[PDB]
Amino acid sequence: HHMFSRFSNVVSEIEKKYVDKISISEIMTKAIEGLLSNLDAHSAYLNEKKFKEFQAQTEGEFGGLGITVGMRDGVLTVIAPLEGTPAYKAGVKSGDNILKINNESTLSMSIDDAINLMRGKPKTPIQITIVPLVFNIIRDIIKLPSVYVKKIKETPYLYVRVSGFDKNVTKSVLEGLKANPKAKGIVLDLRGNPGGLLNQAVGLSNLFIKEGVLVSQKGKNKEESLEYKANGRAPYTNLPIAVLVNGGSASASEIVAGALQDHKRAVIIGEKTFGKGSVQMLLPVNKDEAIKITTARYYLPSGRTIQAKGITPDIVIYPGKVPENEKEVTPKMINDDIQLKTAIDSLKTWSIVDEKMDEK
Amino acid sequence: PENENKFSLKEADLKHHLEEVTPKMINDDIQLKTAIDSLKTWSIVDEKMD
Amino acid sequence: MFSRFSNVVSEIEKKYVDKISISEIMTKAIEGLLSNLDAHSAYLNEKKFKEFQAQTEGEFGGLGITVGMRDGVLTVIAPLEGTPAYKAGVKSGDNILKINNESTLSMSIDDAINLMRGKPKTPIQITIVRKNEPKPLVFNIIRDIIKLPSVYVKKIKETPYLYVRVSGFDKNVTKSVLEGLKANPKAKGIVLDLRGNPGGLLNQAVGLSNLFIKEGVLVSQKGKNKEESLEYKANGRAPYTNLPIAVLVNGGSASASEIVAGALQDHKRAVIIGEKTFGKGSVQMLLPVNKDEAIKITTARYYLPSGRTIQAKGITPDIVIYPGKVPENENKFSLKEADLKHHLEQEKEVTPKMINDDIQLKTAIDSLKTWSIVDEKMDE
Repeated sequence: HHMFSRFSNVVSEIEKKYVDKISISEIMTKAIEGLLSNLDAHSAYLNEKKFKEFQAQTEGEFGGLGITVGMRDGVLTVIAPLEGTPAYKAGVKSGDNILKINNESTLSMSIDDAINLMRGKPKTPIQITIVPLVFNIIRDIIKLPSVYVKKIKETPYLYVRVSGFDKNVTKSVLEGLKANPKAKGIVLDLRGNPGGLLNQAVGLSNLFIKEGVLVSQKGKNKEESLEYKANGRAPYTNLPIAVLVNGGSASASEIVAGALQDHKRAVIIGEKTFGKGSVQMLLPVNKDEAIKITTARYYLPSGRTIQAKGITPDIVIYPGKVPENEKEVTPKMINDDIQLKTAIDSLKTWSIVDEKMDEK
Repeated sequence: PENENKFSLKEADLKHHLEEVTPKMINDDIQLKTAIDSLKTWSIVDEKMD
Repeated sequence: MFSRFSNVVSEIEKKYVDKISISEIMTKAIEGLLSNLDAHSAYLNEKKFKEFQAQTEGEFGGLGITVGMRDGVLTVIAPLEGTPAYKAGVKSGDNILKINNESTLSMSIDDAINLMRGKPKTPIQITIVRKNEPKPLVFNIIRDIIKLPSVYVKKIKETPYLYVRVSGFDKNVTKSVLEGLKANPKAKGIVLDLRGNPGGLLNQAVGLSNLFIKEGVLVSQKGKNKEESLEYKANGRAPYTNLPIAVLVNGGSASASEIVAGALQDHKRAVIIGEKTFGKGSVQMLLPVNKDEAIKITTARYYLPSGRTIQAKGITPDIVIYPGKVPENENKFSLKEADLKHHLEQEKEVTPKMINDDIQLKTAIDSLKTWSIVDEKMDE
């Protein structure tokens, strides 16, 4: 049909007068990648690689080598081998310089290339040469700990770290809270957490809130207007919660922090967040490719929007080391994190205030 | 700790994004700031207890 | 014949958070396609096509920054000599991060220049990143009229040679060079300094080259279409055809500055001294596409007389010399015959202090000294 005429005319002029040759398949992918990137800040066309990368971030698995790697000391260096992974089982160690992966030198290549060489299907052979020691290892499915909880030394409180909203967040938190039945408070650390699945943000907040709306969505008029209310089966309604957020906290991390803030269920500590106030949905197009679209705007229980504003925490602090002079969170770790110290001290105050109430 | 040390990225500056005790006294007394932050937590707890 | 565009438009039209007309989608697809096609591309709607000689202004002032994109980010090619940005301390290769308060993360080089243009009496803030610096630098610069003598000619003291500085190809260069050469008829060599010169009008690159090259192609323009490819040949009207020339270029030399440098180099007409240039060598053109709409896309790129391309590669100098001060002003109480027992007795300008701060300039003069010796040997 004769719509899309204004776009087809531009494609014809590019075909006819552009400096290079380029194909229509190259033109149309550029236009599809271009149009999605020009609708919103967060809508995009996911290539076959990037649609699998998204699915890795959702499952908590990626079948790689089992190392955290970076370009520290100007060369590829093993930051840390992950426990139970092939690289840990083979004896690769932190600080080792990755000199060659298979037989290819890693010097002139980017970390984005090294990821592609090291990652792959599980039970596939891979060799790496490091400084030279040579390791022959089979690739395997790596589990990424989306949530881990560890007790804070010499205090009754518990540190709950949620690195990202994977399919395991609400269960890993709930099982971690059950594993510490005598904890008097949790530090929910959502710093640098880019967000994730909406189902887990609602799930994690519903674990703590017994009554009320958790988040609302609007995308067309105000008729669908989906609203998530608490199911009333929240076990941990009274326990003190201190939430850590920063400029890397976005999307699902701000829904949890915003819901706890609006219900005054927790104290928000840190610095103002990224301010993503939209809900993305991806609908697969090809057998291995998908389209990601901004589908709605999410509103906090008070009805206030967070879009482009972010969450202003109840207690602003910014990072730093604590002043001092004359498997657990040790006081040496707290002394390097003024934000973690501030979060623990708010639990100390909360624990005192509720003891003023248990008196007569 | 410093008021910030970041020219960091927010959605407020992305492409196509949908749209007598002064602070000078408190910022030199981390002891005073910690005391105020404890009142901020107290007033939140005694508001949850509605 | 690609249906997957319609599949994407169909899902956008019903799944997007806001309702947008198909017209809005088509503009965002055209604007998006050009954004992923070329870094010099732009979409001109009905207004900006009609208004292509002012940013809705009658004032015309700017900073003096030539903007380009390398390493996938907006980089300063070179600040013009004597412009407010040059005086403010903006340096070549600086990556521009914010303009006023607007981030440049996904901004086109044609959008950035329009933010920099403005009234010649008003402040503007830019935030840039520099390689060895810890934090981004914030520059508060006030716009001004950019016009200033692009060319000056200075005699080099105690040498027959003269220093010709071309700050930019700014409409005045070929005349200002020819007049300076006419004003110094007793010279024997030119140090043609095109360092930090981000280019300008092609008419001055071809014009300045015609003063020195008698015959042959100066530069060629060639694209996909084998017709309409143009090559600019030199006139027989070249005066200074024999005179020694040493050309200085660096990472700030681009566009017309690389055309003149590459043409003189490929014709073995001059010696190129300094360091590898920026590499801007393409010509964009405006194409009317729809009813009073236009698109700006690169239609051809520049090719040297040797057939080499300018775009991603640039000019490699014949003599590579990174900047620095001349090493020693002697450093010895050494022994000679002059101070030996019972020895047999004996029967405006460019100052040496300026040359001793610039080995690049010294290399250019020393390259002319070798030029003049060969011309004495071959004249016998």
